[PDB]
Amino acid sequence: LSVDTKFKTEGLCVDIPGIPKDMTYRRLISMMGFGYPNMFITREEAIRHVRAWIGFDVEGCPLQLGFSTGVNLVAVGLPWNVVRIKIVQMLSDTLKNLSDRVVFVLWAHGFELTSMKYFVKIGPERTCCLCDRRATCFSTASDTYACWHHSIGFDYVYNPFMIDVQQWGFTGNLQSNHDLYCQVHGNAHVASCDAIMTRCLAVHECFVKRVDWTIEYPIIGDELKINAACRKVQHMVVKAALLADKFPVLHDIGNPKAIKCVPQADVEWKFYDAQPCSDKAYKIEELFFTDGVCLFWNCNVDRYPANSIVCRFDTRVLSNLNLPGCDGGSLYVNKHAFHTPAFDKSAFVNLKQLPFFYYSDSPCESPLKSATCITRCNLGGAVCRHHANEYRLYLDAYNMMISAGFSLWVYKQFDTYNLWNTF
Ligand SMILES: O=C(NCc1nc(C2CC2)cs1)c1cc(CNCC2CC2)[nH]n1
Ligand SMILES: [Zn+2]
Ligand SMILES: [Zn+2]
Ligand SMILES: [Zn+2]
Repeated sequence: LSVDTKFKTEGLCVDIPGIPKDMTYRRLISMMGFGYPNMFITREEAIRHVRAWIGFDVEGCPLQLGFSTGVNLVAVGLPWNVVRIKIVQMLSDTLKNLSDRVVFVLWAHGFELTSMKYFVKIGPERTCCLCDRRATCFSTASDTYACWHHSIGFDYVYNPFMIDVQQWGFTGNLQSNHDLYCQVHGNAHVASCDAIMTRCLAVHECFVKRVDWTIEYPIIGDELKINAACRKVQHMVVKAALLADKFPVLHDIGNPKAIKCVPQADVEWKFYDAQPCSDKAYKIEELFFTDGVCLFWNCNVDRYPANSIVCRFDTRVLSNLNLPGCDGGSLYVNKHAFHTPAFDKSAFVNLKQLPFFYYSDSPCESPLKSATCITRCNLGGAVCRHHANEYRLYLDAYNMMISAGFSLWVYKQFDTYNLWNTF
């Protein structure tokens, strides 16, 4: 983002009367008092760094500093020299396991930008004094720099980034634009409410209305183990449903790039294309199947049919992979960014929770007691060691997937008792 790019200033002219209409980022940054070519960034760079987004609003009358973490600080009610210490602590704790930077998302009216100099220092890109991550904070006590992990006691935010949502060409104020898409965040006339709304609207614009599944996001947690667990569980559960109930046809509704998850199964496999719905859940009436079984693997519909196998992401889950989203939805970032419509328990009324089970027909070849280890093994009274090992690996994956937020549902007649006679 060129510092010579033009910045529209109408939003700022109520806090800053007489501000020039003709303004560049270069001159704004100067007016604000200030590897790092611009404090501001493009919508594209911002999207690549969605994990760093912290909505931010400042409201005057002595100022109130609201952030999308729900926090409201008053700077005078306490002086700035303590308020900046709290800001560093809050952002470091919020972001250390998410991103290597902060990106302040704004609906800029002026106070938020003029307040920055009181808690931000800028300069050349640097590295942490105690590790190799880029520096995000600075301390004036020790003249040293630190990342989010090592910033305890540090008092200034260092080389923050920011983006003003009002530059994207909106009509009317923040609430009137946010409420067009979202009924979950209110307008309680505290600064944090605006900050939360600002981020929500930004997420809606970049991930609900606009979608880019080509953007990749760095590994920050159990991504790989989780995705592997999901493939393992998917194969297990679908294979067992075909054996227990012997459906003649399976209707695989969802990703157009889907491959048969149980390739050796007898059934007639029919695919139906539906991209991840990022806004509202698909209506099963538009999508549509009563023959056999329907596989909705992360295909969010509003009411699943009774003859389904379903894996559905639970947006309420607290994890580093799952960011708060728009209108109760969540932004699940695991390699790619998937805004997900809000979890709705009623979608599953025709189904039941799927119980844990492990099923294997593999030879017993290389002490576990479990009623859910479904193997010739246990049928004959004593689980062999190989199936004990596999059982404990599968449980681990299964638990990994559930705790990552996924939930599993199945048709009501599913009964693992029917699998024992496949031995
Ligand atoms: O009164 C708001 N904060 C509370 C505040 N305490 C202070 C003093 C330090 C104690 C200053 S301000 C507030 C007002 C809004 C309005 N946002 C939407 C605009 C109206 C279209 N947001 N927060
Ligand atoms: Zn560090
Ligand atoms: Zn919202
Ligand atoms: Zn065995």
